[PDB]
Amino acid sequence: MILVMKPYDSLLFREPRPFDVNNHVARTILPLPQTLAGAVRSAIYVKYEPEFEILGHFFYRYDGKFELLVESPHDVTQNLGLVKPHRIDKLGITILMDSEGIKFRPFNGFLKFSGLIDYLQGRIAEDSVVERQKIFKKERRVGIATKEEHFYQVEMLRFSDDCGIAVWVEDGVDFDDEGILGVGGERRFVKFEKREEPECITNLRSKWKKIRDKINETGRLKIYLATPAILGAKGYSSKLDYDLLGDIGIERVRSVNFIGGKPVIFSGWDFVTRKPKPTRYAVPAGSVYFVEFEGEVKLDMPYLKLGKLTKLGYGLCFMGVW
RNA sequence: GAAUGUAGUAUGCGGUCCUUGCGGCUGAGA
Repeated sequence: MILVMKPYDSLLFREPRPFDVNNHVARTILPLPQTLAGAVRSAIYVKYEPEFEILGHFFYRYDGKFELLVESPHDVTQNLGLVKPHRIDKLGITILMDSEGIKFRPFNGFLKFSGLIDYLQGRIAEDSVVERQKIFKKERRVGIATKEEHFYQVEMLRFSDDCGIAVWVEDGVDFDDEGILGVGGERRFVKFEKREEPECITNLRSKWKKIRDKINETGRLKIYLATPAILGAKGYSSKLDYDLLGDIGIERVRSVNFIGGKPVIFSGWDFVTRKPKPTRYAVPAGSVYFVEFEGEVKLDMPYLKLGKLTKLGYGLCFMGVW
């Protein structure tokens, strides 16, 4: 069940840097899955790692047709060209290839679920991508408030009038449909709504077998991070543990190639102990893992949960071919 | 996660300079 959350006003999600009296400038980051997970936990508690699992969260735009927007993959150049890693046996090294030069800049933006059903194959259309400005803007409120120095700057997320945030929740765990809850930093709220699972999901769910068998026959698999994941075993590391892919039935891995941005540093407030939660590092959303697996994948779903805190919404990954 | 105040679009500036109410007409006809 999707959870549409249309913001009445702008939203600010606190970055880890403190802001009480000294660091008056308070920037914003993209909504971490923990914040939305806590908001949904409050919502279900009012209606009646949590016992229920949140698959993840994606942006959406409602202009006649209702479509969910997924973070732009790191596998797409700014010229809408895919990047594929091919290995050079002569030099013994593997490089990422865009067929137009060894250097490229990832395309910042989004990718609709129609894009997802076509991007997993290995091609991307033009209409499948949306720029960042079409969804949200960085609205910075200034001079909000012996108070001569209390004037502090705040940057918020100014979503477009037809754009909001949708949270993906597994079937069941039903609760209140229409209502309002607070999300973010400085006290703001959204007008959330409960909507049946979109036809895009079933479009990608039904066509999962084709991509799955293509991956199985070609011996190549790509894993796309829809939401950030904490893949460390003891600490926090970006290296993909080979046992992690052993759950889906990978007998052996030949080579693993991963491209991603700077890690996201975050923490939380432990309401039970009234102390901040341990700091964590997660691989940024939109990163893709290129693996050369031996064997086959027996996963019945086109997605899997990787890492810890997967119930919140972390580690939403899609299996794709390259 | 919670947690303005003070402030005159004012200061100075001449609707002035150059232009003939002129031109033509019998207080006359028997």
